[PDB]
Amino acid sequence: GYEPIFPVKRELDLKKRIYQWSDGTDGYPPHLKVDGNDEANLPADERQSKPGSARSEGVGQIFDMQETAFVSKIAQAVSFIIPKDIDHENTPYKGPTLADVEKFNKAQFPKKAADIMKGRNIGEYDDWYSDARFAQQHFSGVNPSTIETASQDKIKEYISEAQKQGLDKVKAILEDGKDILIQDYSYFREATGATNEQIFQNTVYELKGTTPTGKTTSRYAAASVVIFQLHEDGRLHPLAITLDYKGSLDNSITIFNRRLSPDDTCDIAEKEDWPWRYAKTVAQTADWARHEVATHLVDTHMIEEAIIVATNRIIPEGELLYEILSPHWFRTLSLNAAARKLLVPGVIARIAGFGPTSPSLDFKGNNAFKLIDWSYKNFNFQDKYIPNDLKKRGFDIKGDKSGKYKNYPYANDMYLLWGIIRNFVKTVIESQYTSDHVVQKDPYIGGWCKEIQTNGQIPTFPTITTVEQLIDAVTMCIHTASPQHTAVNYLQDYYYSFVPAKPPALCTPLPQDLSALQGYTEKDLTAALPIGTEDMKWKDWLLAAQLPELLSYKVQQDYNLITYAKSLYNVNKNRTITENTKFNCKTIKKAAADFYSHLKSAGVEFENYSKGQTAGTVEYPVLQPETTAISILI
Ligand SMILES: [Fe+2]
Repeated sequence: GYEPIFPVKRELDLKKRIYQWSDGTDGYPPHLKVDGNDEANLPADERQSKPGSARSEGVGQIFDMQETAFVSKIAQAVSFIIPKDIDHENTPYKGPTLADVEKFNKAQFPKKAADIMKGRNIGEYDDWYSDARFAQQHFSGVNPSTIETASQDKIKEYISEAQKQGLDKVKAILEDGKDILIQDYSYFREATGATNEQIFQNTVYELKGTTPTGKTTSRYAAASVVIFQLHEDGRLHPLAITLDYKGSLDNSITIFNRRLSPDDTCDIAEKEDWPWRYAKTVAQTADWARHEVATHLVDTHMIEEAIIVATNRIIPEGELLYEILSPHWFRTLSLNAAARKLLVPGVIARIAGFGPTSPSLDFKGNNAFKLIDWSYKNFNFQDKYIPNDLKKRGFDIKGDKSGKYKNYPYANDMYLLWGIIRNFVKTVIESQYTSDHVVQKDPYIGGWCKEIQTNGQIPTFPTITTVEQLIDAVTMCIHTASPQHTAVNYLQDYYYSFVPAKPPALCTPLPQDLSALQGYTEKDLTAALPIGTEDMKWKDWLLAAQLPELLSYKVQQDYNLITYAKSLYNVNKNRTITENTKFNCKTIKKAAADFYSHLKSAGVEFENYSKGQTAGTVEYPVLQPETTAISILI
């Protein structure tokens, strides 16, 4: 005789040993436990191998050999006097003026530059500073998913502050209030637990090895609020920027646009309106933060890693849920390990203006980690289902025929792309989940929900009772891993390579009051940017510029959403679902024929939604299925 072997119980026991949760002492939300976040402490198959290797060896190479070496060289360089290696007679930060920097930038456009825009950045447009091209980023930039209808209380607040400054023209627009949109970063204070008297400051220290020399520099951030009007023709126009929101507008400092329609022209040109150009640069730091922390890192990288852990712990390999979800995980785990190790500490905490210091010792007391922590807690899995997302933020893509969202290619593209995926999920899911009863009698789904709700710390994940709830939930997992991440990741090089367009943080403190702001000149906007060889600003530009170069490297064809729709070949797991005779392989091949046929179709509609934008608007080519990654693999 022997010991009785339970195949499933044995498998899920070995998984709960390999895929353990982190305990939260490292300062991050719940993730895969990896001692010191080292490569060799990962599951054998989830760690990087040489390129061109058998999938068994590993996941190949996540980042560019040479690009990683550079970013590390930079983040390690901790003396304020730039190394001899990096030093050049001509660099993109040297300046000293904006003009000099803009001139260098355009010389560096080719003809690597191996992103989807091929080395072009928003600097190609001579009016990158403009209200049109600023405001458009909230719809077609790197963070197009946060913009929202203003509450009646935020409108009534700006009516009060406008009538206090004595601008009856703006008061009228807001008091009527047709299509008043908001971009609210005021939550940054409550997320870090900073009071309204306190101000965001990252004191960077100069080091010789480990020993600090007493010399420091400072980067500053702001809890900015931006109020827009969306016009009937589809153009988004910014009306007012609050620099740093502190409880009420009375206590904050709020500049209004001198141009109240996008067609307006004033005696002070946009290019020469330094008070407004500054106010825009401040809010471009607030969006940089919300993007790299909330929208990019939390709401895709870390939420998906929780799904990967919970699913590996609860649902056995060869189960249908495992075979539809697992393709969308390739490289994600080893990627996030490198992020917790190198990118968030060395780079994000360094170049952001939350602080309190760089370097740090305890990251638990570091406001960038308090923000990551807060964004993860305040994520809502069901409210970020595209149909729910759009309805909640006040965008009726479905029902509007006025061409008012013509310049919102994200919302147009996703509303379609969501349905295409959900259509593929429904057809495969209903292949075995024939009623609410089969879901309720399922061994793993109730425990899978509970695992993610509790251990994963995503209480907003549904208690799956019905086939509709299961389908939306599997969809949200694939949406998050593939298109939603592709959207917010693959345009980074374009909107960040030209730092002054969207800088990580300010290099000078905010003005004392509105009077001081109103007297701002070019010298004040140039001082606030990482321009010059002084104050270790070389480091701030090089990181701001090379981190996007590192992350924006264009997905190889094999790791595409459309190559999977074609073959259903799971790169991650090195098997194909329709070679598993257990499942209805005739239905799944049909679901994939339709999926692949829907993605070819969708590519033409995405192209058309980009071309349908207001003349001269920047293209939105990011959700092209050929350019959409199967998974969060960079
Ligand atoms: Fe990413």
